[PDB]
Amino acid sequence: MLKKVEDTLTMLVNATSRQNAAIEALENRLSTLESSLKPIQDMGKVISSLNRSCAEMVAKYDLLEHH
Amino acid sequence: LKKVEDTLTMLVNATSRQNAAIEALENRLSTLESSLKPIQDMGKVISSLNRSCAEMVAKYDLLEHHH
Amino acid sequence: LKKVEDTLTMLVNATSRQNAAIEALENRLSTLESSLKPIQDMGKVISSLNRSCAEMVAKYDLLEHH
Amino acid sequence: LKKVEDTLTMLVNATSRQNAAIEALENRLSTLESSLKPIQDMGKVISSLNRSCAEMVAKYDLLEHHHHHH
Repeated sequence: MLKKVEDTLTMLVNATSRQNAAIEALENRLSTLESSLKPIQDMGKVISSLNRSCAEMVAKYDLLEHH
Repeated sequence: LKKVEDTLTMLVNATSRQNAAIEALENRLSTLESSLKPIQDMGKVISSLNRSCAEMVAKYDLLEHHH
Repeated sequence: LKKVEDTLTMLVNATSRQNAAIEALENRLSTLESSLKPIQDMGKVISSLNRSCAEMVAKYDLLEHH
Repeated sequence: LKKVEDTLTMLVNATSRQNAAIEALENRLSTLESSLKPIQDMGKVISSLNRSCAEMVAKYDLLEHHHHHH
């Protein structure tokens, strides 16, 4: 009787452990997304500085203009 | 009854390891959400950049030849 | 004996909880993946924004020495 | 003797469902991964824009004092 059960239990332990692994494997896949982002984040900071640098030039012109 | 209880414990230690790997995986995800916020928010900055940079040319293209 | 049934039950509920936990996560992901179109769409705005600047540099370079 | 097999059969089904939950999460990731490639490529375009724009204002500011003074 017990044989099939000792066996079915050793199935699950192995399978669960397979999944544990699948999941650890999935986290690295994530950390690596998070860190490929950085270059993106950077470029955003560049667009922002660039918006400011323009807008500042308009302001500088609006005053120059009236002459 | 030994093997069942032995393996049934192998398994409980395996199932609670998974709880831990799942939690660990959310936190990477959660952290990944954060790190996109800057980027989603980006669409809006680009548009402002376009507007400002448009505006900056206007004020110069006209105002240039004018003086 | 009984400790074996009760320990199996405990397990089964704990795993269903993890299925839920995981399915949950996929939903969360898809939510993000949908967030990106709006940005990806801008890369075409950045491109005609570049072209337009480059052409101005071009114009002003020619016109400079003039 | 029974209840044990019954519940075992439940726990086999539930763990099998997870192989499938996990596989099904791998796919939504592999697709998130894909849709960023487009955005990393915007980065290339942004630096050249940052070049290109910065040069405009180089050719503004030089020609400003140079065709307004002369």
